[PDB]
Amino acid sequence: HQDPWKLSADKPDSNNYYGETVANGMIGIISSPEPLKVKEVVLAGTYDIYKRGRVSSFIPNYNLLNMKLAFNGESVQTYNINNYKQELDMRNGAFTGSFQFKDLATVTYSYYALRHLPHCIMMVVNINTQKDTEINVENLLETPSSLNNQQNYFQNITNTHVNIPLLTSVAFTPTGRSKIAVSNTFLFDEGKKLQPEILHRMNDADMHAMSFDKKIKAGKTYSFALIGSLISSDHINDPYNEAERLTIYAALEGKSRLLNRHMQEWNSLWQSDIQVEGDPQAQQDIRSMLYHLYSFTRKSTSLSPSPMGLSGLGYNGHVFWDTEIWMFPPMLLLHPEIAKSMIEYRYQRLDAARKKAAIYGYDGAMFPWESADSGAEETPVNALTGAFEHHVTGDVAIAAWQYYLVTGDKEWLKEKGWPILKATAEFWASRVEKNDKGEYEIKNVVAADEWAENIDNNAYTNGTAIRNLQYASKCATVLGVIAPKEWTLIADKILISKMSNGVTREHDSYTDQNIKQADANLLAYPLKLITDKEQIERDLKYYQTKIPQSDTPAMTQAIFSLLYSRLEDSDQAYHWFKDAYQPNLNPPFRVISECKGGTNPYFSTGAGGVLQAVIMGFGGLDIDAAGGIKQVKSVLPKNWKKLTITGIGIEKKTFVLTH
Amino acid sequence: HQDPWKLSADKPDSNNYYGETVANGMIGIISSPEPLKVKEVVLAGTYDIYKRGRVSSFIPNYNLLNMKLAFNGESVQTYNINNYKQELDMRNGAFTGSFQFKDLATVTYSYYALRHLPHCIMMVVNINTQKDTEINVENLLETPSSLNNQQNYFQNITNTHVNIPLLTSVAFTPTGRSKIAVSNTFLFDEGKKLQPEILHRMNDADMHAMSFDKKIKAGKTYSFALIGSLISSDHINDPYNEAERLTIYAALEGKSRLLNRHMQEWNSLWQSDIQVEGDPQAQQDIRSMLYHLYSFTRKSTSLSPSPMGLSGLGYNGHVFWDTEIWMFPPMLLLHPEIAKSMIEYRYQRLDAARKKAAIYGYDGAMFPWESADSGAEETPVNALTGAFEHHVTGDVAIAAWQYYLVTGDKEWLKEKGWPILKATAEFWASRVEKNDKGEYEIKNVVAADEWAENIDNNAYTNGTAIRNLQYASKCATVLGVIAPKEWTLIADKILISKMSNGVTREHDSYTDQNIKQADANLLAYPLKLITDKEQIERDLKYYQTKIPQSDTPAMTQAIFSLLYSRLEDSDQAYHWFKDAYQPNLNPPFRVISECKGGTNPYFSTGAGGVLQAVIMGFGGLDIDAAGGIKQVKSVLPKNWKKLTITGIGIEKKTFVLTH
Ligand SMILES: OC[C@H]1O[C@H](OC[C@H]2O[C@@H](O)[C@H](O)[C@@H](O)[C@@H]2O)[C@H](O)[C@@H](O)[C@@H]1O
Ligand SMILES: OC[C@H]1O[C@H](OC[C@H]2O[C@@H](O)[C@H](O)[C@@H](O)[C@@H]2O)[C@H](O)[C@@H](O)[C@@H]1O
Repeated sequence: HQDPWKLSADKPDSNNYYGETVANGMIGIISSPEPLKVKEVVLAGTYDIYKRGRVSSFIPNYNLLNMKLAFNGESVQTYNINNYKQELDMRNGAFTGSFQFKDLATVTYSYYALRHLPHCIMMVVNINTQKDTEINVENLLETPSSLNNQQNYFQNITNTHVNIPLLTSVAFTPTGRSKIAVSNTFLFDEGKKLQPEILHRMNDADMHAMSFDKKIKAGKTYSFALIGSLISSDHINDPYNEAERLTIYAALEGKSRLLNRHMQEWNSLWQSDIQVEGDPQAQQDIRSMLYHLYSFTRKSTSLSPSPMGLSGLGYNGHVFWDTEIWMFPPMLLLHPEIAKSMIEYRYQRLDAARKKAAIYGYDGAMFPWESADSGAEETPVNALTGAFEHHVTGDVAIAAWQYYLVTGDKEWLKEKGWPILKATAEFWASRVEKNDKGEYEIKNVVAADEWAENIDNNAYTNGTAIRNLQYASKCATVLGVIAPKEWTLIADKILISKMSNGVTREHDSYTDQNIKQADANLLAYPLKLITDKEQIERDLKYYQTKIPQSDTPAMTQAIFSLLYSRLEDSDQAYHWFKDAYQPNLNPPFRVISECKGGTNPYFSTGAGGVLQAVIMGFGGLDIDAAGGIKQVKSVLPKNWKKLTITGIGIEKKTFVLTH
Repeated sequence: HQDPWKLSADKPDSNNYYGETVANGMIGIISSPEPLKVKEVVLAGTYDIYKRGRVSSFIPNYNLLNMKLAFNGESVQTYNINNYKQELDMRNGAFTGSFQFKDLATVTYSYYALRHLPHCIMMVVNINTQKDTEINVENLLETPSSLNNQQNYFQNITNTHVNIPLLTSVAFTPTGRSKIAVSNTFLFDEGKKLQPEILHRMNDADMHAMSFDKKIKAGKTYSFALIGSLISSDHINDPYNEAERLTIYAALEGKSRLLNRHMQEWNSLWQSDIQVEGDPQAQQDIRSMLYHLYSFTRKSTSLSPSPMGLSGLGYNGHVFWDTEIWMFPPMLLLHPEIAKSMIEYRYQRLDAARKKAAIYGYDGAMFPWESADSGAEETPVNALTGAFEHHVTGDVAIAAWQYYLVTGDKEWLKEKGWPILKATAEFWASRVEKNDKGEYEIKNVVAADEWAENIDNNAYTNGTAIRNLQYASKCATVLGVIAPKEWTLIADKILISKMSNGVTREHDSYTDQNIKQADANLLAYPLKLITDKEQIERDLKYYQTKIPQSDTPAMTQAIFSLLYSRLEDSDQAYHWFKDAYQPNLNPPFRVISECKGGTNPYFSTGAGGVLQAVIMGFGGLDIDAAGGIKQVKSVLPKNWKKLTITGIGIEKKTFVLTH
């Protein structure tokens, strides 16, 4: 079960099953233990009021691939199939199931979120017969209870060469904010005269279906595909006509062309890769972490991943600093154009951040704790993070500057980076208060350690303000512009304190409390305000005892690991690398939950930090404060014989580490 | 677990659990295996387009009892309770759960669909603690995905003596056809000054909650109740205000008064009962059947039960001949005022039946195959029973005449019976076709055996037409009005044909096909057109093996039982009695599914049938064609020592049978 490219499950157990996702950064499809079904489908960029939090959310969408298959009268179910297996090929995001039906046929089905066509999905079904049999195939378009005012359509698009049957639905998100259209068709190899007639049934208020029968003789293979397109008014003004147009298009491109395009784009993604010799389980795990970040992001866009990417409704689909600090750094090293999309998401919401700042009495741009379509604040109001966790504004500025450092694109710095850095720094200049002693303070925040609420001088928050003001000043110099001299004066006197045991104090009320996740330790990495190895070690040893086993998210141990690799302590780095995700795993695909023993995968934020422990920690790779990627001292786990990181930085460098 | 009054389950197993229902003929609440939750709630009379069949349906409603209980911050879960038991007390429809929380406290909760107040529910909670502790109690009002455009309110109703905190939700059925209001409050014993402060949270789009803490001292019992009122625009013009009014009212009546009234009404229902000696399983099973009918009906109304009563969304809540022929006859004998509501339902829908006949080119009234709010046809269009299964009209007439036979109420005959009998006979007079031989045919129907579709001269349909015409004529005689002599001429010449072996032919195309359910046999009972014992017997011998084991509903073997009891064949009567329901049971409460090994309880139609096998078969009780209840020869199961039937007919007779 440790193939380095594939995740395998024999005989799915529906009582203990967490499905895996295929996605193209726009549509995610989460697997079902049941054959020829999907559990959930999510469309990026489509938000409406729905359940959790009383604020916008991703919306469960059409399970557009759901199919029912019958042989010689008899419905294929979990209960009457044998040798059933599922597999995720991470090389191309193919999810495959396969089974035997009695004495009649082997069935294999593979589905894909087509990597070049953001709104298109394809399933390919192969029937190999051991006896003569007749199949009945049905594709169902059930309108999920999250949508309303559905309409169920069917038509034939024809010319002399083709008969393309379209099963279409149109419906609305709960408040009517977004109109969703889905349109499906079957592709056959045999051509218009010989293809099965397609029947259409509309027997329920919330479900219609298209269906056909086909006689297959013993010893033959019969194939067909299902193509579906899924789009909304958030993506295009006329989703109904756009859905049908895209499914027509894809049908006339055909399976072969579509898959070849899919494959070419996946191949390009895997040109940046991490290879580990001597530890197959690590190898597979790290490939799964890469796979998920590649599936949940998309070059050449303004999309940014939620903490759970497209694996479901985790955190409502909202964007957090989980992007900037956790998922963004490994992507920026491996595929900068992905990082470009993530920061583009913020650039386009700068005006919304300006608006927040004005509503809360500050200058500049105040990015929201949680962000969705507009870029306004979308945190549930019962969570004090929304009003008071303010580091996110500095987190956005850090990643913007980092983009510049790694790409050296001064054209992007002038047009997009500087507007961000300038406005965020104007926010911090307005956010601080000078005291009698000439120090600057930032009072009344929720810490990165979110258990500490309405406290003063949070170490991490204070550190991001310092960085934000310093990077905006560095950027003004790059661009030949005059920065407010106040920005450096402030950065230099923002308070960061130590306790009497010589440990960095997390906040002004901090003595010895348990903490939710890493905060003071983040000044060592990523912020690198603390670079004295003794201080790093003092702070590690103190805080590593303060994280409880329960209810603490995977935004911690990866950092411990990373700093221990930078201090060249192999055993401890490897201990914290495993502890970061292994306690969080869900069967049968080793997906990652947010917290230890949790049941809410897939926490791509978690994957993002572990990838940093691997690349920046074991690989010793580092964004150089002066430009590009450098390599610092590192160690490997004892049992890893070789680590190979490919496609790094704009020179696409390969790094090989050994003992 | 064979208490004759109580159904009981130890340690509910959620992987194999079919909940039991409490109901007052208006609201039904179906149990959850989870402590202090309910699975589903259904309000009678509220219909909208929703899922199955693309036609009107009962809607899942607010799970208004749902409660969360914590002890010093620790919520109750499966893994921290023990000695968890559930019980349904059939004497008063009380559903009770009980459990122990760790070794700290014991908890019981009993809930009720209050019998006298159709729109009000009550749950009483009792907590006995060993040590000092603090409880947190939350009542959650989650808007189900079946409803839309919800609003979540909370307010305090006060005077010098009380503070009634109301948690209210108002929402709409899928098309906006019905507006639903729910309003809950907590009742305390301790009085306004000492009662807990109630907090309100609205943290989700689709859920709000009211909560309180309370300190309980070591060795003391703390008791509180939750009252809920659930009502719609189908029942009142202003449900929002009526729901709050009703809960205020119930709150100031108080628990004690509310339960006393409930008990009195249940006590009356059980004045008609069936007692079996020598077979405890039978006794419990039969009580369960009576309980479900009593719970799923209501005297002094125009309500009629669906095939699944208020147990869920079975057959979309629609009314079928399952009332008139299956549920109605035991209710007529035991509690005629329940039968009076069932036929009232048809009386107030006579104009819609006249409209149906006109639209399908017939005279008089043509009752729909499936009925709901208006009395128009509600059968899903994909089912040819809607257009072609016409015997329903004669089934309505039969029940209307029986009502008169049993009660002797000639004032009702004039006002309500005769309108029905006259219009329904006018239908049949227009529905027959005379042939060259002077016989009357009824062509192109779906048979009671619904596997026979678009066939001629169905036995059961033809018999219901004869009976309809005869009984209309007799009604005319009683009332002194002139009936068409054609009714009698047509009745006496409607075709009922024999095969060469002398067996009643099901329809003109019938030879030896398997059949879905009893049809020719129904001519013996209930119609009594076949009285000759050798004919009854030859029809039984031919047809009894024609019903397959699978996918055949519980509308067959109860009739075989009854007929064998009338033929004085104890072994066969008892064989069919058990076969009618025991292969259809689901755990842990022995609820009845529609079919053998099915999974869609509670099929109240199948219970009605069995209750006829017991009352009319084993008890020998019969509606006398001349008026009243008579008794014919019968036999008991060998192992039954005594069968006692109480509350029969308008004189409330007790029948006792022994070997
Ligand atoms: O989506 C809202 C909010 O959810 C998570 O936080 C909930 C509360 O958790 C506690 O740990 C913390 O003490 C509070 O400050 C939080 O409101 C999430 O961690 C948070 O980032 C989200 O905004
Ligand atoms: O509510 C619709 C319909 O449901 C059930 O019938 C479905 C089909 O069942 C077959 O067995 C039969 O041959 C057909 O005539 C039916 O349409 C139900 O039995 C029926 O009464 C309902 O009207």
